[PDB]
Amino acid sequence: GSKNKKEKNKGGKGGADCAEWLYGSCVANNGDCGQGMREGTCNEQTRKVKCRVPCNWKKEFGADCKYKFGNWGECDAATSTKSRTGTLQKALFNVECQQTVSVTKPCTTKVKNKPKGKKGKGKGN
Repeated sequence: GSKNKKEKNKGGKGGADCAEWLYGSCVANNGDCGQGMREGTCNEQTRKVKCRVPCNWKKEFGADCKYKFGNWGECDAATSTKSRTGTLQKALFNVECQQTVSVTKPCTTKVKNKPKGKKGKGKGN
């Protein structure tokens, strides 16, 4: 029977930052958009970082001048394009616009719907 004694167990450590903080949501300081602050979350902690909050979330399109179009004129199959004239309704942008302006559209048509035919081009043979 040989007895003895020798035990060991060194070690123990933990903590440090979250390592590579991941963020995405940006907060605007000015209110609508601009240079502000940002709060990011990693695992189960929060962080602060400076970012830019540019305006470009919602959108649709842009206008210029509005007119009152009635009924497209007659299309000329010879040019496969129609012409018309619209009267200026009101100024919403106050930009440069004439009281009246013409328009164009890719329309084509020929041989009007007029009355023709007489008992089958009359008799014959």
